[PDB]
Amino acid sequence: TTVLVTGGAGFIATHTDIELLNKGYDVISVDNYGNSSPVALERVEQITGKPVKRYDGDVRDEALMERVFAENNIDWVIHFAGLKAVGESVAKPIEYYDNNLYSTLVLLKVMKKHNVKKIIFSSSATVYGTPKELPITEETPTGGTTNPYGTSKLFQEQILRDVHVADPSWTIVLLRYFNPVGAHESGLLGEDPKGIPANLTPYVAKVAVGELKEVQVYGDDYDTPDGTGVRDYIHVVDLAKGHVAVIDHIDKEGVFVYNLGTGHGYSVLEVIKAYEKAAGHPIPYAIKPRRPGDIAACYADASKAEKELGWKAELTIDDMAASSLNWQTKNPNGF
Amino acid sequence: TTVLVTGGAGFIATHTDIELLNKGYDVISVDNYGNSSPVALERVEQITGKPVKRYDGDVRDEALMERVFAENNIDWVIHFAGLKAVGESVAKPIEYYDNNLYSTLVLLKVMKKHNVKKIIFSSSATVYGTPKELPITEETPTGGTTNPYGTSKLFQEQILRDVHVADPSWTIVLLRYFNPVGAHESGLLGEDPKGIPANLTPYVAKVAVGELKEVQVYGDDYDTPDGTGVRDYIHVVDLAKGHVAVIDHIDKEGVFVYNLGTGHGYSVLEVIKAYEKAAGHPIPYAIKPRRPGDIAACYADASKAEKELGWKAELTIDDMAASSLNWQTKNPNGF
Ligand SMILES: NC(=O)c1ccc[n+]([C@@H]2O[C@H](COP(=O)([O-])OP(=O)(O)OC[C@H]3O[C@@H](n4cnc5c(N)ncnc54)[C@H](O)[C@@H]3O)[C@@H](O)[C@H]2O)c1
Ligand SMILES: NC(=O)c1ccc[n+]([C@@H]2O[C@H](COP(=O)([O-])OP(=O)(O)OC[C@H]3O[C@@H](n4cnc5c(N)ncnc54)[C@H](O)[C@@H]3O)[C@@H](O)[C@H]2O)c1
Ligand SMILES: O=c1ccn([C@@H]2O[C@H](COP(=O)(O)OP(=O)(O)O)[C@@H](O)[C@H]2O)c(=O)[nH]1
Ligand SMILES: O=c1ccn([C@@H]2O[C@H](COP(=O)(O)OP(=O)(O)O)[C@@H](O)[C@H]2O)c(=O)[nH]1
Ligand SMILES: [Mg+2]
Ligand SMILES: [Mg+2]
Repeated sequence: TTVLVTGGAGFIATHTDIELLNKGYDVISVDNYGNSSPVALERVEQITGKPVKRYDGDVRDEALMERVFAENNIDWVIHFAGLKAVGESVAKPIEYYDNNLYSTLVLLKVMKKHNVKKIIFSSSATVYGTPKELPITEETPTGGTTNPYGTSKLFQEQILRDVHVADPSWTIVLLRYFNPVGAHESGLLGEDPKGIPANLTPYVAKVAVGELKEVQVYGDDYDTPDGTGVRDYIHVVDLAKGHVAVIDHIDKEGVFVYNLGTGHGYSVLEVIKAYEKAAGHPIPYAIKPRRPGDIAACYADASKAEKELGWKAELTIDDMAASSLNWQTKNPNGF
Repeated sequence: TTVLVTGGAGFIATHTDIELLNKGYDVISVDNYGNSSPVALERVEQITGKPVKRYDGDVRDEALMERVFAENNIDWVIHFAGLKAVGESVAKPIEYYDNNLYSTLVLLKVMKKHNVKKIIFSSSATVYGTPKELPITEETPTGGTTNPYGTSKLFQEQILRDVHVADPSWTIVLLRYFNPVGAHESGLLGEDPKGIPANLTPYVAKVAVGELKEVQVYGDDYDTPDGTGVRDYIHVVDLAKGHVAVIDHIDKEGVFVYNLGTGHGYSVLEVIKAYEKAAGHPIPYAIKPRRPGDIAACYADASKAEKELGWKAELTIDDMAASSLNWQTKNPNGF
């Protein structure tokens, strides 16, 4: 069973690549290294002892994607490729819509052309906007998205649903990730974006090891216990295993939706505290204005994935922080 | 004042081109002739005595669109280019999403690059799905779209809104057209799609003049007085004038939404009857199954456009049918 992983050098992909390779799947990566290093795929190979067939380029490049499908016999696709920062998306809507919508459209056109009809799409808790209920289930209504990133994910989910209307032999799996954090236990692979990290924990990790000065906490006036945002942090290794569970267990046509989270919500300040516990020292932080597009609180009821896929995310916030710091300590400038 | 009209050779565009040129605007067309003839632009020039600067190609072709903006000083863009059949869209979602979303994205990227920040977008009553209330106003909630065409229009409206969030110096005008019908009074220009017409009235016109055999009426079990679909038919010349009214009256930043309709709803059978009155003979029709994606009834309250733009569509269903038949009689195979 051969899996094409778009955005295959990124944070969640490389963890997923490991878990697929350890289960005996063959993995192919396409990535443009906009937010990742090719060295990450060398580290996947080192950890697993297994190859990742590497393609370098853009998923919007039809000729490149044609080559990928012509040269390989692909069973499944996991589509991670995308731009993913809520705040940046508000400032750069056309960059987000172009990259995110058109990568998906070029991919689907090539998949259809080759009769490859099994996809896992990397969706997001942001599709729920301001959550109609907490904890969020797969029955919680979607919409009211607050930012072009989240909007783009909901748009893509609808595109994919309409592919299955038009050709119900597809298997579409919409995985709504909450907030993945942490690093492979080896410390040889972890989160390493380009530029200043946009997500909270890679930033916090870098402040903890002295590579950045101060955690910027975006807003303390949300309707939450301490006023900072609340999120369902999930260990990236657990999230990676969730993808393997889909491919192990779903071998029929249909549209399948899962929330992938822990059901444990932590505030920004609580995250910092977990890191301070892992580091054994204070981690400087400052209260800053709200970041556009952020909502107050979102966390998952992941019952459905446990029943249907046999999967549960049980690594803890301390496992997340410790594994993150292990990676960052051993690799302070990343790859 | 120079107006770029994408899809500039199509049905509504060519009527609009006339009305702009008669008011002293300069017009530039980009079209790929997927659903139109270049001869239509010759007929615009003949009627007006004025030139249309013609570009042949795809709005998704960034190099072509760069040439258009580099070679011309554009004030306004009217973005008509799109695929527009509700039923076809259900069968061909990726064709629709690619053409419709990516044309809009390439256009916006080039417009931003050249600081051209005034757009009229061709939107649709389909964005309201099954209407929450009748008649529909601009306060009627959008969503619940039933088909990828309508979905694509609502998606594009959101993209455009997010452009204005990111750069509020834009002028975004979202015109939700109802159902345009008819032809310029000269009979030298009218609706001439490629292949079998997808819209009701060009099909009916062709049956009336003996070029098609039988009107296919899609469904007679809707919750309407006679069971067939009900729509707000608007004369294409009135609709064209509505575009000129926008450009004449809006010269400030912001997002402006208008429903463009008559407020008069007619069933499919009523449309056929108007054509039979115009033709002086029965026009054969058969009841067929529902077309996927169609809803029962939609018609507009266009108060807001009358107040804000000074515009009202008062040509009647008989004006529509007569002008259509005048065109089709004089041009039975179109252009
Ligand atoms: N908190 C999270 O990290 C989170 C939560 C929900 C969903 N997601 C989604 O999961 C996916 C992966 O997230 P991640 O944290 O691993 O981010 P990431 O930035 O590390 O991974 C994405 C990868 O895609 C690549 N890429 C982006 N656009 C591309 C294109 N057009 N062609 C080829 N390569 C492209 C990037 O270079 C990067 O390696 C994204 O779609 C993201 O929106 C992430
Ligand atoms: N009832 C209606 O006709 C109606 C109602 C609401 C909205 N609209 C919208 O108004 C617009 C015009 O409708 P119309 O009836 O004139 O249809 P049309 O098919 O006659 O006009 C559209 C034109 O766009 C061109 N085109 C399409 N994709 C293109 C691309 N990628 N690059 C360049 N050219 C392209 C076609 O060749 C055609 O000439 C469409 O966006 C449509 O969705 C139509
Ligand atoms: O540098 C940062 C990045 C994020 N956050 C906050 O931390 C949480 C998680 O944000 P992130 O960008 O990691 O993920 P998101 O929840 O937007 O997908 C949110 O409440 C953000 O407001 C923060 O305070 N500082
Ligand atoms: O050949 C046709 C085309 C359309 N219709 C019906 O006529 C109305 C207008 O359809 P059209 O495709 O012209 O426009 P739409 O309302 O979908 O934008 C709808 O109720 C359709 O079900 C029909 O019965 N026969
Ligand atoms: Mg091939
Ligand atoms: Mg230029």
